[PDB]
Amino acid sequence: LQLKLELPFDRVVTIGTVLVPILLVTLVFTKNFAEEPIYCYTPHNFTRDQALYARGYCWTELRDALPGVDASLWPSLFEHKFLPYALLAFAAIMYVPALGWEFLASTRLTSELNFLLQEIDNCYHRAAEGRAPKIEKQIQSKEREKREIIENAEKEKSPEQNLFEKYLERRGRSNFLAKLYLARHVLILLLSAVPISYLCTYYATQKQNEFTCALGASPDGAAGAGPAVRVSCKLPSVQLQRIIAGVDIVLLCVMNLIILVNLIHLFIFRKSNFIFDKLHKVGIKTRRQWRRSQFCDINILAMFCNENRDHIKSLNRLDFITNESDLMYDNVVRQLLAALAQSNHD
Amino acid sequence: LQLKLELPFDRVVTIGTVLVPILLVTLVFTKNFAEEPIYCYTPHNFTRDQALYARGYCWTELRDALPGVDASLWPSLFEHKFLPYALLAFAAIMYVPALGWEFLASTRLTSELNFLLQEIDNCYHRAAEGRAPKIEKQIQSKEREKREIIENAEKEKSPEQNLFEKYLERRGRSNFLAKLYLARHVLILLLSAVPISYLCTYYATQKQNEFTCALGASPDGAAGAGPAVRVSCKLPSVQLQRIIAGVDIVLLCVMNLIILVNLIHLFIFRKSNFIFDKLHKVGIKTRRQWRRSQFCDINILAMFCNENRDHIKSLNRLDFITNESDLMYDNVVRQLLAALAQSNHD
Amino acid sequence: LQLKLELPFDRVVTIGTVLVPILLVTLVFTKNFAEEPIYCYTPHNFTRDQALYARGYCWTELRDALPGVDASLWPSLFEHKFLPYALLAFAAIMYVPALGWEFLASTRLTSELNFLLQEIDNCYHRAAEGRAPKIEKQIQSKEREKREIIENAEKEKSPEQNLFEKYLERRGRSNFLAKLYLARHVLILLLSAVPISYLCTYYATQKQNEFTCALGASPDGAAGAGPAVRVSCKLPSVQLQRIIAGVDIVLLCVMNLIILVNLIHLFIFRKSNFIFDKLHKVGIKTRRQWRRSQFCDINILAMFCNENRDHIKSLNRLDFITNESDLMYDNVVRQLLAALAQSNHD
Amino acid sequence: LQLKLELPFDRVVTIGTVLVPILLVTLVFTKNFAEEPIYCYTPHNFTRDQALYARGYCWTELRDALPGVDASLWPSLFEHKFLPYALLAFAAIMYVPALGWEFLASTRLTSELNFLLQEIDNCYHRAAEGRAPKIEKQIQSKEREKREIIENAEKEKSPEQNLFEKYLERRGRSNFLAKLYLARHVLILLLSAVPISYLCTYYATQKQNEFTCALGASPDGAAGAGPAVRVSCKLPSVQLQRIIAGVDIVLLCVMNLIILVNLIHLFIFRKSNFIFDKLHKVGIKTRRQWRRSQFCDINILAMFCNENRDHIKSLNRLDFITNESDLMYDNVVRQLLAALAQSNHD
Amino acid sequence: LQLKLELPFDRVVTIGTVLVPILLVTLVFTKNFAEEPIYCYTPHNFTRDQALYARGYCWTELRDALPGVDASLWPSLFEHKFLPYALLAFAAIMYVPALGWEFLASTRLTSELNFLLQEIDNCYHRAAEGRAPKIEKQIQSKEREKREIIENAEKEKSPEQNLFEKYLERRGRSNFLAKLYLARHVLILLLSAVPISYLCTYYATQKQNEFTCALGASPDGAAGAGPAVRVSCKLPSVQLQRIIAGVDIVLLCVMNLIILVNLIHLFIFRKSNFIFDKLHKVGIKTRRQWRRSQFCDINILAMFCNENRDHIKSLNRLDFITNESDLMYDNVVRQLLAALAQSNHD
Ligand SMILES: *[C@@H]1O[C@H](CO)[C@@H](O)[C@H](O)[C@H]1NC(C)=O
Ligand SMILES: *[C@@H]1O[C@H](CO)[C@@H](O)[C@H](O)[C@H]1NC(C)=O
Ligand SMILES: *[C@@H]1O[C@H](CO)[C@@H](O)[C@H](O)[C@H]1NC(C)=O
Ligand SMILES: *[C@@H]1O[C@H](CO)[C@@H](O)[C@H](O)[C@H]1NC(C)=O
Ligand SMILES: *[C@@H]1O[C@H](CO)[C@@H](O)[C@H](O)[C@H]1NC(C)=O
Repeated sequence: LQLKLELPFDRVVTIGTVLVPILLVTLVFTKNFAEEPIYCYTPHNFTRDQALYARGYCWTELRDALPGVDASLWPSLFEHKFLPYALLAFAAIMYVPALGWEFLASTRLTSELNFLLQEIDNCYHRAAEGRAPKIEKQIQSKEREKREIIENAEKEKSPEQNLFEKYLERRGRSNFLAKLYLARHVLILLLSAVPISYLCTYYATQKQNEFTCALGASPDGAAGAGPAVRVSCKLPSVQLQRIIAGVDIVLLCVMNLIILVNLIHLFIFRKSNFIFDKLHKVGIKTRRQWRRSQFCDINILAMFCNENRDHIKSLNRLDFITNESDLMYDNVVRQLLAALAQSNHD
Repeated sequence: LQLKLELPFDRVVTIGTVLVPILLVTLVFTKNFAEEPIYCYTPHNFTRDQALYARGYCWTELRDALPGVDASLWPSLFEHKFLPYALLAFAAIMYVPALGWEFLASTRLTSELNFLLQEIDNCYHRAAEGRAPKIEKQIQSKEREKREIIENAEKEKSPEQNLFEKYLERRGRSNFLAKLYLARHVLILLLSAVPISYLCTYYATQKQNEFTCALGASPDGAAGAGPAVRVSCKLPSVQLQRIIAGVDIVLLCVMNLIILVNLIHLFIFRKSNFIFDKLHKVGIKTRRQWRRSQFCDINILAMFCNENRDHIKSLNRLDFITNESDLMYDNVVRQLLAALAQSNHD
Repeated sequence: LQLKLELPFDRVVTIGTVLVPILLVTLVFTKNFAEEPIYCYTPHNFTRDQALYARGYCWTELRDALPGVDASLWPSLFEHKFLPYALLAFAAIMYVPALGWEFLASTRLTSELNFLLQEIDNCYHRAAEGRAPKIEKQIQSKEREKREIIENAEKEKSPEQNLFEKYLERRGRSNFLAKLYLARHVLILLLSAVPISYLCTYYATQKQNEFTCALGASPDGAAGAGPAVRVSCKLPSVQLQRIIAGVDIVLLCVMNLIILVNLIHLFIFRKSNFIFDKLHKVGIKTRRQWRRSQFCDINILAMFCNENRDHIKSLNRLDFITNESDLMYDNVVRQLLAALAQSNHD
Repeated sequence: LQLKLELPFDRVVTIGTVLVPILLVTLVFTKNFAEEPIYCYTPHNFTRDQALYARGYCWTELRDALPGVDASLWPSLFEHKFLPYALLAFAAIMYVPALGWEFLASTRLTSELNFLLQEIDNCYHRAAEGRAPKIEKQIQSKEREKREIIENAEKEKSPEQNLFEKYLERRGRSNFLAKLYLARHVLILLLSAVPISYLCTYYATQKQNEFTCALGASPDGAAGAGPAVRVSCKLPSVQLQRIIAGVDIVLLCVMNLIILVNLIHLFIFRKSNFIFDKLHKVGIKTRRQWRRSQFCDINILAMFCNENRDHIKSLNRLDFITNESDLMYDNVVRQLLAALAQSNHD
Repeated sequence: LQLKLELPFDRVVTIGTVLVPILLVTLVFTKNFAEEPIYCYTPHNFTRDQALYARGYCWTELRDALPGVDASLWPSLFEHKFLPYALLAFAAIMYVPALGWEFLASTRLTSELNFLLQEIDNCYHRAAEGRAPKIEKQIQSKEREKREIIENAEKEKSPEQNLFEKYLERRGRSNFLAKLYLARHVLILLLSAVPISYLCTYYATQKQNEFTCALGASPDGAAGAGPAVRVSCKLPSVQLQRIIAGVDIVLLCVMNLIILVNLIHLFIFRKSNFIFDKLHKVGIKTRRQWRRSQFCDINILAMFCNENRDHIKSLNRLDFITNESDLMYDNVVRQLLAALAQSNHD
């Protein structure tokens, strides 16, 4: 079968950052192509062909005039016509970082997690093996419990246990994957900084519906220049665009806040991770020699393991048999169950 | 199952070189067919049928006139009508080289990599076999370490190790696949040279929206010639085409730069490859007898293997157990683990 | 699984001969149906229904008139209307020969190659068997090498090797499949000879965009004949058709040249084939008794096997272990490897 | 898996007889619906609604008038409107016989060929068994060869060989399947006789493109009858229909000729079939007791087996090992190979 | 896999009774929607909106008028508008009985045929077993043959032979399934009786294309009633509907004739059925105790068995090894083959 590399945070982010804006984009496209581009109040003299020319020129030129001349460069309205493509551009731009992280991390994370799942499976098999002599030691004794636990900790270190210790020690000082994850999310934030600014500058000031274009050719001059006509036009699609702009602004701002909160929780406020607590459940040191640097590789690997917690069978059951992450502090029940489950079968 | 032959770099290149321009092409087609081809300001007399004839003729002829006669050959505008097809032609042309390389390298690379993966699997199985006597030699000894490593290197040459040496020696002087890869990427660059030039010539000079056509027939002469009418027309689709042209120019220029940078890094600045370092991890000579020519077949086979790194199981684990590519310079732990993992099982 | 019979060159030919023209045909259809069939400058008096009748009649009749009567038969323009169907006809005609060859060779080539792949597999298994006693012979000896090779050639002839020799001898004088392949490619060339001629005769002379039709009925005579009106019409789709005609002409001419070059290389300039050299690698006579007639069945079976080179596992490896097609001229390493690989396993 | 019953000649016939006419029919439909039904030169007085009524009535009535009254029954043109449905009817009618033969022969031919393939497999297994003692007999002898072959023919008759003889004798006088095949192909020819005649009558009689209809009601009489107006109409789709009619005529005539030639070759000129020659290859009588009647069931079963030649494995190889259909006339090599292949394995 | 129950004759019937009329109905829909509903010769005064109102009213009312008043109920034409739905209704009604039979017989036929196929398989295995001692008896003897056959017939009764006898005896008097099949076919005929009559009534008398409707409202009265205008209208779709009606009539009448002939052949003229002759082949009584009532269950089960002939392997071969349905009357070959094929294998 296949192993998962997603994580609910990342998929929620990509959904709310790309899928929703794509839906709004297609909705705007449908609304705009269902209606007519522009509505121009052509004079009475205009024939139907001339009126069509006016309604086409005023939608291609799309530049508002002023009562008097008042300028040679008068305000334009091109953004009302260009937005429903800029939204697609923003959707693609904000979808790029997920693809980049996928390309840059697929093989590496696949290999690392493939090794880690087997390593944890063997670690919990070793835990099953090592809990067996504890009951015999306790009966031999029959603080007692404290000294028994201390001597067990001293004398239990297995070869694969040293393998785990060395692996954790080397990973703790190899922040490559944490670097990549932080880079991906910071890149998402920085890219989102662009459309937020653009839309806020578009929702804020450039919200105009009606203008008055000026047609230039004006035939019928009869060897003369001819009268330059001014035609008042109104755009029908500005309202939905101006509403979708605000919707997208709010959505992307909320996504930015969510990303920042998650990063702060993971790299500053977080103290205990998944794998560390899971190992401590069976009983290990978890000393600071591989800690005190929250910007650590295992720190994020914990999240992937938690998502893939059920990709490995054994661990699963061992987690739900007990609680409190003190599996080795009971005298009889929790360890006696494993004793009768495994020791006799051999 | 299937084995991959696509490098992330090549897939990124083909995406950004073909898929994006195809998307822009279909967007331009949608915009052009949603709108109306041309908008002509027909005179007042023109009936609807005559106006339709004018709006069709001026879009078929598509040749701008001048105030006076001033010529018999006056500037044309055929490109504004022809571009959204030349863009498809460029997309297909730039997709050609990938298909050519596929057709010319499928079987050869398939066979070569099928042989290489099995060879490396057997090589690492041999490494597992050969690490076992090293611990026994060390205990027999109990600079010591340096002389032990030297004698091990001298006396460890295995039959399949000689197979590997001969294979590498013969591949180092057979640059066929490197020739083909350089040819493919240089061909992509050369093909990109064409549309870049064309679009830059189109975005640069031939960018105008409004012209004035001259209708020729002019019936209603009543046994006479008739009046040759001049009709001012405006194209609605020039703006989007002129923007997509710039977008494509920038995209393809960036792709060209990426191609050149990758080639320079791979064939000039690169010093160490994947397979060489991987073999040196277990310990081999890696002498210059099969090196000093970066334009080498194994140089790219390294990249193909790296993409297919996880297609071979054993190697994977052996990479993450240790680091520093000095697996055999550790006295106990690294080789003691393998000794207990393999020697006792026999 | 399935076995291939595509031989890249044929697939390239059929692509460039059928698939591309089909794409151009559908592009022309899209352009023609997106536009209007004809644009006619109807007089002022014409109502909308009469103008529609004129624009329909002048596109159904589609025969250009002349200033005066000047004839009862005046030049026509039916090809501008008929081409985008003749192009489909040419595509189908050029696709026919591939289907014919498939129908006529499927079963026979399937059977022949199914026999040949197993036959070569057994041959290389025999080669593995026969290299084993050679090393013992050399050690017994310990020109020596030349006499050893000669005696080995004399005394090594195996039963299945006589099967090989008889099969090759009988195939060398049975040119049925070579006949069929030459017939297929010559038929493709001959069928291409038609569309090239037609399109060149169309791109060359029958190229004009505007004509003047003459409407016949002319009601409103009020018990009289009525005025025969002349209406100037312009076709919008001639330009794209005239460009696609040239594109197809160039493409099919290049395909013809490629076919001719490939045939000349294969049947005249070619001297060594795949199977012959592959057998000589292990060492056989390859005498002219089954050669000197390049128009030979085994000649194209060699290409078919080369395409299917990896459909037989063993051979593959045996090709990449050595080079120079002198596998049995090395004293030790090449045959010592096989000796340790096979002799001990028995 | 599945067994084939397609006999490529039949598939070619059905292709060129049904699929091509269906393609032409859909092409005609596309052309007719893309265009306008009829083009009528309505007078000036007509409004747009009256002009639409005229253009609809003259295409529903579709009956040409004459200058004077000249009749009450004047020539009609209904076939120009009805053909693109008669073509569909002809396509379905000519597809019927294939479906009829399928329904009437599926089970019977399935069972017969399922029995025959196993019978021939067993027959060639017996051939392998029986060639073994021939070498021993020859060595015992060591005309000699002729007497050995004669005595082998006399004494070799095996049980399943008598089974084969009885089966062939009973099939030779049971012409049911040959009857059915001849009936199918003669029925295809007879059904083709209809559309050939109809189209040749249509491609030769109906060539009118233009007529002059007479509208009947003519309101505005103001308590009077009103003027019966005559409107000249032109059909746009007659040209393509008239061309497709000729194309279909030629195609179906060529198919008829191909069918007749194939039947004449199979049932009159044919002398040797597949199964008879294949059995004679190993050596049997093939006497006229089951021959002299070319209209025989086994005659077409031979073609069916030839199409299914590779559906049985053993036979395949046994065909390519030798040639000349004289397998048992070779002294050593051909039979010695089989001896070493089979006799020792037991 | 799946077992077949379609009885291809019933597939032919359902095809020709439902699938063809559905094709004709969709063709009529395509014709009617490609054209316009009605063509009305509106007077000159009518504007375009009033003309549209007239062309819609006269097609909604669809009731022909008369020159004088002549009635308050004048002939209608609703059928010309209602037929292309009545055809769909008839198609569904005709498809109903097949669905009913399937729903009512699926499980029962599944169980019955599942039993019977294995039952016949066991019967033919028993026949293979029982032919073996016959050769021994014949050699013991060495009318002789007649006495041997009669003593075999008396002494060969096996337990499963009595199972066969009892099953046949009990089925012969259980005519439920024959009842169901006859009911299905007679119901198909009776349901066909409706559309045949309706269409023959529609094709016969209700055939007129042109009528003259009378518009009622007639505004512009200026405080007065207004002039009741009469508008001549013509339907364009009557011709194709009238042709399709005749086509359907002929098709369904021919289907009725086929059904009647098949039923008469099956239940009156039929004498020997598949299973009876198949069992008589190996030799059984087939006495009239389970016969003389052609309206019998096994009578129809024979057809399903014949369709499912090849669904049981053994039977197949045993049918074609011999002929004449006298397998046991041959002395040596037919029985010696089975003897040497089975007796030695035990
Ligand atoms: C209108 O038509 C007359 C002749 O028909 C021509 O002289 C005049 O220039 C036309 N006016 C315009 C504005 O084209
Ligand atoms: C105008 O109409 C009259 C008759 O109605 C015709 O003789 C004349 O040719 C028409 N003029 C043109 C320019 O077609
Ligand atoms: C013109 O209209 C009148 C009635 O308005 C009609 O009688 C006459 O036939 C029409 N012209 C022709 C050529 O039919
Ligand atoms: C045309 O209109 C006038 C009044 O508007 C009316 O009297 C006359 O009957 C109308 N024509 C017909 C054919 O009814
Ligand atoms: C025509 O217009 C007048 C006023 O302009 C109005 O009173 C009258 O009702 C109109 N005609 C009809 C038929 O309504």
